[PDB]
Amino acid sequence: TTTILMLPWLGYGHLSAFLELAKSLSRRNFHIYFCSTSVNLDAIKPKLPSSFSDSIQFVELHLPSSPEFPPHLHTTNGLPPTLMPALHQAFSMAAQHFESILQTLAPHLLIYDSLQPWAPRVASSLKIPAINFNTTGVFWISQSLHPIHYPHSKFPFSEFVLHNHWKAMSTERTRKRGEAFLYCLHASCSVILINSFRELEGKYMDYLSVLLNKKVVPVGPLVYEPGYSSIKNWLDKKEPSSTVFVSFGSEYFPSKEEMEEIAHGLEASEVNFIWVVRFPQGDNTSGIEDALPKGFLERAGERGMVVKGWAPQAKILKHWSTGGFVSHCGWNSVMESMMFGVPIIGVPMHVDQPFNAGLVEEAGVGVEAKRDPDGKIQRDEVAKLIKEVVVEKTREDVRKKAREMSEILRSKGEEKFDEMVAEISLLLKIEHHHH
Ligand SMILES: O=c1ccn([C@@H]2O[C@H](COP(=O)(O)OP(=O)(O)O)[C@@H](O)[C@H]2O)c(=O)[nH]1
Repeated sequence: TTTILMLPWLGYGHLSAFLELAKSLSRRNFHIYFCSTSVNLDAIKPKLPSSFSDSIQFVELHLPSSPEFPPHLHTTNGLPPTLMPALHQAFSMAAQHFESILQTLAPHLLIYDSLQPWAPRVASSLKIPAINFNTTGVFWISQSLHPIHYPHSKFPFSEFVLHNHWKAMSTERTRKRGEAFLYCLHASCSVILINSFRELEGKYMDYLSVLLNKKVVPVGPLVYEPGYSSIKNWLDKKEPSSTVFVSFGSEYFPSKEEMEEIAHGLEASEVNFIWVVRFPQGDNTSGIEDALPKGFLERAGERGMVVKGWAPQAKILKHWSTGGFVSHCGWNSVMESMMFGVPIIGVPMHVDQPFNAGLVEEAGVGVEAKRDPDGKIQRDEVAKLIKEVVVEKTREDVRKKAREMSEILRSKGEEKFDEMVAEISLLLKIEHHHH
């Protein structure tokens, strides 16, 4: 009877976190309208068990479409990076359709992502309470917000240093992007929901709450648990905790030079590895052999397996043969790895990833391969950390911390959603009176 419409950003990681949050709300007797573009809805539907179909319904949001930018491209999943400005612009142009959806479905609440300032504005115009749900962690946000208030002060609560490669990478344009992101958090009604847990980020959540003067409510970690037959057969031939899964997420394509450093690091380590290699949608002129160093797979032999396009990440991470994760440190991948007790070898690429890698290093559940002074990935770093964490297991402290973190995360049940449910109930009761 109480209805919530959820509007994630058009990225697969965002959709996935929103879907897990929808399931938690469905278990609390809420009816959910899950709204996204058709290509995103098609990608996420196989991850919703049929038992949830009655409670969780998918609603198609239409973006402007053209032969140059057709609906199969209305996602960041595999999108050429140069189309990201168009995708953001097209999403802002879906506001009129979103208003029509809200008028037709009249949901009691809207949960929106941090990439859409228009969404709380449409909701306010229709007198629908709106709450911001952030699918990422809080460490990077608190780090980004701290210099605004304290320009001459070190970030407290952490010894993390951002490498110059990221510190270096239109000024007015960057400021506007940050203002739009912060507005989504600031505009939220009463509370901000965050995909995080206090044991990992409690101090940072509290600091963010003070800076924004807004209550921050953790609802994490939100981890989904479900070509695998072939992969499992190969993993079954390996020793326990001997293989590393290599993945850079659904939105990033490493350059040839980056792939060269990763490949040589894997080769030098002598580890078993499963590596997902992807090419942007529309690129039928590119191939695995082209993107990888000459003879690398032939040298690896039985030790190496390359998976084209997409892999069952959760199932691989849960396999007894998996001992490490070479990851770009996307938040969903970090949370999954922590839940499954797999140590992370960090190869962050951009946006929040460097911060996530630093948090993983600070927790002690993983290690970060450092970039060189010119900002390049180093094959020697990758080889050294794989050798220490998976092949020789000289870093027993990291393996122990990863197991302890997994034990903590596995111990949490539906109680983690109690604070969000109580805040939703209070907000709806207050708004009921006002309108
Ligand atoms: O081959 C792949 C690559 C990624 N994922 C899933 O894609 C999501 C990636 O989210 P993340 O936040 O880690 O990074 P992003 O793709 O947003 O950069 C995670 O749930 C991964 O488990 C997967 O299932 N198979």
